[PDB]
Amino acid sequence: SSLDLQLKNARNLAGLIIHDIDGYMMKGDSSEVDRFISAVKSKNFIMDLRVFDEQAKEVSPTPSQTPNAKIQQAIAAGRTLEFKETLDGKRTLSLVLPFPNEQRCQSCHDAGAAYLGGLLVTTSIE
Amino acid sequence: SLDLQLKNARNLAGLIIHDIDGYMMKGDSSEVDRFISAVKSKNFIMDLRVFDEQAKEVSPTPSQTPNAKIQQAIAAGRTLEFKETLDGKRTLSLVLPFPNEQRCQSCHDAGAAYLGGLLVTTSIEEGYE
Ligand code: HEM
Ligand code: HEM
Repeated sequence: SSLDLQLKNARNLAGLIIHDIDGYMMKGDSSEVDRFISAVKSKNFIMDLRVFDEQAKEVSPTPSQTPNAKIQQAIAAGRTLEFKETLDGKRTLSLVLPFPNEQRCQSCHDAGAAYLGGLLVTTSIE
Repeated sequence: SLDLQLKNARNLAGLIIHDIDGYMMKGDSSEVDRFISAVKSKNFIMDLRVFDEQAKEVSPTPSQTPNAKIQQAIAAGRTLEFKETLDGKRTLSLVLPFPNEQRCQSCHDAGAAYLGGLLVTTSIEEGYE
């Protein structure tokens, strides 16, 4: 179970990476390919990653009791938001999106929720 | 292009949500913090290499020596995956051929079915510890 999950996640990661690089291949510029590879392996590929509960309050990695406005909006509107920020001197893109409350989640979650929380991920675009 | 970066970022977010969905349905909600550390670590993308139609690496380390795995992926037109212990961790390396899709054909003559290959290595140690 734990291994299958790890394997599934790994295969999806590979799918993501080739789809990502396909966009760079479309440029017909080797320079762009080299830079992408360096960027995805770097520590700034995923500079931040936080998961929030339905109340827009962070749960992982650092539990908080203060709601995150962007998450609040993403959940309320049920849409993905994105905004630029300069973090530790780097230009980045942050995405905030809600977790759809699929029927299968009802076993442990409120079946009536539209969304079960949010995710915030920040990646460098330097 | 910012739009390309955004599209890619969007799919990254999608992967993460799909990954966490897995931990949840498997009853492993408590492993999310560990998942996050792993995703931000240098072990997420442990290696990434691109090869041409002759299975020779073009980036980031140009080589004239063919990669047997890539070679088979391209010749067979299929994705190969193998477990390997690297950098002190149990990992999964996936070898994928680049299909010459319609959009690609605007430059690559449709004669070739695949244009090369990609190797990606990620840690799967979390699956054991
Ligand atoms: C694909 C359906 C599901 C989705 C989208 C989902 C989503 C979420 C989200 C976004 C959170 C809040 C943030 C976090 O704790 O990291 C959460 C918390 C939680 N989920 Fe789920 N979940 C799903 C299925 C499940 C299932 C089936 C279980 C029961 C086996 C479960 C048990 C929990 C628990 C125990 C928490 C509390 C975690 C904590 O605060 O420490 N979830 N879930
Ligand atoms: C998603 C569709 C595409 C894929 C999958 C693709 C794949 C590849 C692969 C695997 C290589 C050899 C490895 C490498 O040099 O990195 C390559 C080289 C190349 N491709 Fe593409 N390609 C695509 C679209 C395009 C387009 C649309 C153009 C023209 C605008 C193009 C122009 C080139 C050029 C010029 C090279 C030679 C190396 C260089 O970039 O200087 N490719 N392509």
